[PDB]
Amino acid sequence: RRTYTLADYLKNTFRVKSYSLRWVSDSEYLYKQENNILLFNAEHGNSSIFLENSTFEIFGDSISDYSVSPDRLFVLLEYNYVKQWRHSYTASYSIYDLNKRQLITEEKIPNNTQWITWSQEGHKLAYVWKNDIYVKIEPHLPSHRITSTGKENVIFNGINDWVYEEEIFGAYSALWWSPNGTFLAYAQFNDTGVPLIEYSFYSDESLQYPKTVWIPYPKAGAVNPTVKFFIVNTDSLSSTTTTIPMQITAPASVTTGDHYLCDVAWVSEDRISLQWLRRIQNYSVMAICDYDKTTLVWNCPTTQEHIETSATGWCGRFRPAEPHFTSDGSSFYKIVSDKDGYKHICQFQKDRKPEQVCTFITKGAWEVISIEALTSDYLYYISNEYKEMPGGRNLYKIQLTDHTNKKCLSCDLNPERCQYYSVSLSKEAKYYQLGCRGPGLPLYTLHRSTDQKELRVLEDNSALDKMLQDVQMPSKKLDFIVLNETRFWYQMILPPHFDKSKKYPLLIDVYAGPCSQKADAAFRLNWATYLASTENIIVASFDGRGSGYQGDKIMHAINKRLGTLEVEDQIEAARQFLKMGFVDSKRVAIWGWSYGGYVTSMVLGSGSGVFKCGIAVAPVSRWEYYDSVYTERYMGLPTPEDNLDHYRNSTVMSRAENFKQVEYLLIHGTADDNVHFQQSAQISKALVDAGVDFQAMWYTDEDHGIASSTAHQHIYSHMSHFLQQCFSLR
Amino acid sequence: RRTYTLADYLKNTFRVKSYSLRWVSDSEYLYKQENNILLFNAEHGNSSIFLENSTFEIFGDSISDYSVSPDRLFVLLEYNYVKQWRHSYTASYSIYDLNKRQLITEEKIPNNTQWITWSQEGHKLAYVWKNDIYVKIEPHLPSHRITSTGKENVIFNGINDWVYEEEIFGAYSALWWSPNGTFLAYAQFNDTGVPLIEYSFYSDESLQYPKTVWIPYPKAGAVNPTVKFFIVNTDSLSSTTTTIPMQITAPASVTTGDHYLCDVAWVSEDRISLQWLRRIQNYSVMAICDYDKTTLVWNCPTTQEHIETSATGWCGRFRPAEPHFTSDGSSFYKIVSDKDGYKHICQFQKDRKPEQVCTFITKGAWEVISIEALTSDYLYYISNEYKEMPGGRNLYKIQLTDHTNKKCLSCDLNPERCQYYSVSLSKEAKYYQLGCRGPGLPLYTLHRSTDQKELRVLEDNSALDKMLQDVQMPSKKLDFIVLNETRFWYQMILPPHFDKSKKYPLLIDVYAGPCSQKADAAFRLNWATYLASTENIIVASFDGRGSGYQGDKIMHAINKRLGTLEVEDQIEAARQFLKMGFVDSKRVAIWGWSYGGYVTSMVLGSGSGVFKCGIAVAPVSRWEYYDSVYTERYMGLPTPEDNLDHYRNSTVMSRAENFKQVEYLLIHGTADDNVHFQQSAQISKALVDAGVDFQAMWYTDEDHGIASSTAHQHIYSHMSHFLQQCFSLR
Ligand SMILES: Cn1c(=O)c2c(nc(N3CCC[C@@H](N)C3)n2Cc2ccccc2C#N)n(C)c1=O
Repeated sequence: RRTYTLADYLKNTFRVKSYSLRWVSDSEYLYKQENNILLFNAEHGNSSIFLENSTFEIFGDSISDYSVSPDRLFVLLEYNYVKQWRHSYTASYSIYDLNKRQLITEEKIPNNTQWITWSQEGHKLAYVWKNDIYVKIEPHLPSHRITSTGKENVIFNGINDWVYEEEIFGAYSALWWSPNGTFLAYAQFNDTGVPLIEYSFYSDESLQYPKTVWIPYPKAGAVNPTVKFFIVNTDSLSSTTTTIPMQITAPASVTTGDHYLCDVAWVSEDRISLQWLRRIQNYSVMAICDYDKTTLVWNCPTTQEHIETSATGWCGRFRPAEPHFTSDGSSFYKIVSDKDGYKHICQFQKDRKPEQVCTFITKGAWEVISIEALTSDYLYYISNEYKEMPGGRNLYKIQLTDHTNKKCLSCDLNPERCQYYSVSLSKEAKYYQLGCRGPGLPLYTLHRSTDQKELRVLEDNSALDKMLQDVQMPSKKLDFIVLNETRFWYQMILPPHFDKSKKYPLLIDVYAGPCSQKADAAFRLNWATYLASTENIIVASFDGRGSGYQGDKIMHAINKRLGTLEVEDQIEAARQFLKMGFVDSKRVAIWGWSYGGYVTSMVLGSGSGVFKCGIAVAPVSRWEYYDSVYTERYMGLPTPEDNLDHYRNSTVMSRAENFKQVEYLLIHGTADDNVHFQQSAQISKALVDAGVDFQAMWYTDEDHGIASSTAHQHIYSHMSHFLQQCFSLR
Repeated sequence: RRTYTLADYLKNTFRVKSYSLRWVSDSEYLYKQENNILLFNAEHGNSSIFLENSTFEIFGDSISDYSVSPDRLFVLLEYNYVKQWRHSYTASYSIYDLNKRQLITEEKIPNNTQWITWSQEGHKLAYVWKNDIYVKIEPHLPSHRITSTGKENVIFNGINDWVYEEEIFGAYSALWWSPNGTFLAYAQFNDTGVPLIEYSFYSDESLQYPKTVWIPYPKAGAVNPTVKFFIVNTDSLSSTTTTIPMQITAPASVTTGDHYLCDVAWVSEDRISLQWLRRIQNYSVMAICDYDKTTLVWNCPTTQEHIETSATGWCGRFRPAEPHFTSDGSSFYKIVSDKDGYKHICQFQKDRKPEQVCTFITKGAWEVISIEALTSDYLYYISNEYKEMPGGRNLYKIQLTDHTNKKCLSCDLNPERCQYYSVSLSKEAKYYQLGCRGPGLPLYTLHRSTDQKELRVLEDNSALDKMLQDVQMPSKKLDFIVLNETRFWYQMILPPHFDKSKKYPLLIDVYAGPCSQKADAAFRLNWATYLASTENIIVASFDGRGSGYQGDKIMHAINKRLGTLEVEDQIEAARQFLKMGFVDSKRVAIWGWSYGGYVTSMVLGSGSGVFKCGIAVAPVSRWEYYDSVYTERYMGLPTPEDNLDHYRNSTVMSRAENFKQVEYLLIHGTADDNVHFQQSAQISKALVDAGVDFQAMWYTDEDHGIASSTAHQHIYSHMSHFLQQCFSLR
């Protein structure tokens, strides 16, 4: 009869387990068990020790992570990890010789590395340090400098600058070892003309004068960083002092004005696939380039250009989808919007074809989330086709030769507990692990590709199950409402003994940004749980216009004009929830983080009178303040020649007046490098000039995540009390 | 039956008048009446128009201020005023020819001047621009550049750098015209090695990238700016292209290590008086320097050195008092602590005397606040001797020849309404205006020095009086309590129909910094009024140890150890107030600004359990973060060789834990150049790491005063609501 305390959430009392493995071959994988790396044989439980409780404790308690070379002859030991942005970070490393049974101590690697990675085959290493690329053909051998143009916050070799790291590649890495590890391709960014943002850092109270941090950051419409792509022949290194990398120049239909490097993908060792994007992501080109043995140069013939375009809005969900090539690299499959606006799979030939470059393998009013594997005869993927639940995730597979032999591999399994699946296939797809994140407690099982015989159960959260028994967990409803004749899904977290006759306070959780999805069938133990289990508050989210994986008609609905429909629909959703009955019209709130904090703010400021209070954490207050890549992708350029007007008609501070009818809570990280603070400072200011009172809270030296332990606990406790005050509880 | 609304306060509904005149001669003065400058004859009401409703409206609504040359032949028109720090600011100027009846338009003065001032006689002007000194012997004539070493945030010629402006001279000016206007003395500051503080400014929401503001600011113990003093002969200018200023080097007993320039004072035209201070204000020297006609050099003979010292703490209230010389400049009177620690007046001879340099003219257990005038036979001053009320201010006068002939000139007048006087005597003291700020509504009267016959009443706030009739104004009690056998004054603002039988909530208003005084007999219409008149809250202040003008024993009580006794005593004061009866022990708060915000914080963090909640606005959180001049004056240097230990044992964040027993409100200006914000950011941080919840509020782009209109209204409304929540009202 115990409720789910805020402490339960904050102190993470009820642990949710998982099985994160690392396929080492087509039939064996690695697993961390009690700080011991084990090798499992998919087929039989056959296990074995790969690395002991030991080895790790030499560098003691600072072993951040490990990386096993693909020949399993060496292991990378990361330690002295230090964050820097979402994915960037610097560590120190040591190579462990599995055979010689000891730590390699000769040609060590720089005690401040920015990035490192094995090749795809041998024990070849490529790392970035002081912004330059270095290579080591063998763990024992000396380093070979590849670039020397590297310079802090100016020239990036093999790693992304701030914006690319966040908005394009999703990671720090800008390296790509070719198969058979001959070449090593990398990108190089010049931030030279990109403006700087400078926020203060305070550090220990012992620091008398506070430091200052600058970052080349391009806000909407400002000068963007430039790019160049190179491929260097790794095999020569031993016979020279310097090697001259060969450069690939982007395709002409892109080199006329600003543009970007979407994605890099090696096809075969003499073929590589690069995707480019215009600054206005209205257009994109994916060139295929071949290596010329004779002239030792890479060619990217317009004949193999391949163009992707969008008259509705922009390309891809957040960028063109990655291509998947066949062994002989003759054809490739890629996810693109079909004639009806539904992201599906279709075949392409290396060469382009006049208005026929595709042939879809998938049709329907649902979308393919991601291609997972390409066999000689099969294509494994993941879609939300099942039960017409766009909020669901299932693993399908199609026989290449017969586009009819399309069978779902996870639909059946456990329909009661699982509707949201994660996958992971062995090197050549002989086995495949399943990640049930589905409605019920996550269930990790492993199967044999051949006939789908579930070999065994890797992890059933039985333990967690046994613990939640003695606790009043709330429920989660996942349905859809319908407006202007269209399904719009939503999800509600209903408190324990939910009684449809009573009235409960409502809280909307928001994101609502382009291609966002808050209404899905995944299991989660978060703040909303405490809010429902113990405060008896209903937490709901609603995926409205401009969103999810329900087709472009819906997603692009927002194109060129954010702060419009996605906001309104968030309001209607509350209207609808009230019409459902069980909601106390006089106690409805709304909060959001990032984009959500925006909408939250934009909603509280609409004067709809539907909401009583809200909370915005590190919200964007006006699109000019946000980074270019993201912003422009939907908003265009903030210029009278383009879309300036819409940038201006969607300012949070312009709706200041209307904030008198609301209790508002604004929160922001003092060291937010993503959503600058300027954003909130600009908001507060506005409200103050309007004579509107509100509540604020800043978090000294916190990221855009306010994720430090102490701060994490602090901010939620605070928001809780804010809701308590607002809802007349506490 | 109307109470005094917060609006009444914020919108300044009940206007308090005053009479600010400008003595032009020993018998006439200037007064602004309905935007018309009038000339009044002290003796008869005889008036006359000096400048019309007109003239001012040419430059329209931007005429910031005016300055009339001493020959009354020209008038300075200041416009395009732009603030910059407490006193610094830049304007544009135009000279008006009273005789020719028009604006001089020939050799205009720089459209961005930093400072300007007439001589003491003619129409000579000296101004600073781009950090250099320029002179114009006549409004119509061309400018004569005096210095060329000037450079932004590096070399200051004729104006003070940040710290000197705030902590030493109290103004931007660093110019001094000699009498008979021959020489022009100025100071020059080199900030070269002074560290920088850089805070961000956000400006209009249209500014995409927020600006950054840097300032050479010396925090405790850091490298201080250096000084040099010069005197240039103004009479030569016309006969050269460049003139070479002569420099005075400070006295040897100061040039061994860091030191300061206390004060500058011209005696006669061939004599000037400079006061120097050691970085450790334990010691100070006041040299008298004479001009050598023959060698064209200034001498500052050790024979006329004059040393001031303090074994108890530091020199002066905030710096050595200014000397007052006789016509023949043979002797001078200056305020210094006597044998008992009471700031009094004593005579000095130009030459020093072995342990006898003084002869006090004033004895007693009270202090002379300030010397106001020195006649051929009289010395007018102002002390808090009357009724033994250290919180009172009265105008006394002593006959030089007879140190017995000491008569008070304002004591009698209106003992019921006035106990706090302001003065202003005509050039040679033939008349004198009185400023009654006393207990009742301010009363401005003018008298004839000769026999003190009150000529007439300049301003009686009759109007304001008539308006407050229809309003329930609160009362103000000014008494003293006694601890360890010593009088310690305090003041309480009692709500309307105050009934000693009931119980009221208590709010302590704080400063409590060295030589501070909150308990005085002055009339004021502030926030505390609304708090009492409408919220029925008692607002009280208590001048405890280390403070006021009650002698050094009390003031120096804090020396070398701030955050000690002044804090404790602030607590005892609340204890005592409770023992008085009429205070609701379960509803006692405390708030403060600046130093007060410190104590407030230090109090809430003492775990005395006496206070329920509090508010700290832009508080200092630890002395290392504050400027050198102020801090070191009481704390010394933050080094193990000196007083580091006490710097560390008085951190607000070190008392974080104890904040769980309190509702706390922290507020801070985003552009605070005085108390950096780092100070609060460091506090918040601390509390967050302690797991303590509190309430915060930042004011985007506000000074250390959060004095913009919109922000001013905003912050008080907010604090009000904070008290309402805390006191269970609203
Ligand atoms: C409550 N309260 C004060 O604390 C206060 C004050 N005047 C001063 N000063 C005298 C002139 C030089 C100036 N640097 C200091 N302080 C002290 C202070 C401490 C720390 C930071 C800023 C400040 C300021 N300004 N007043 C008027 C007042 O009400």
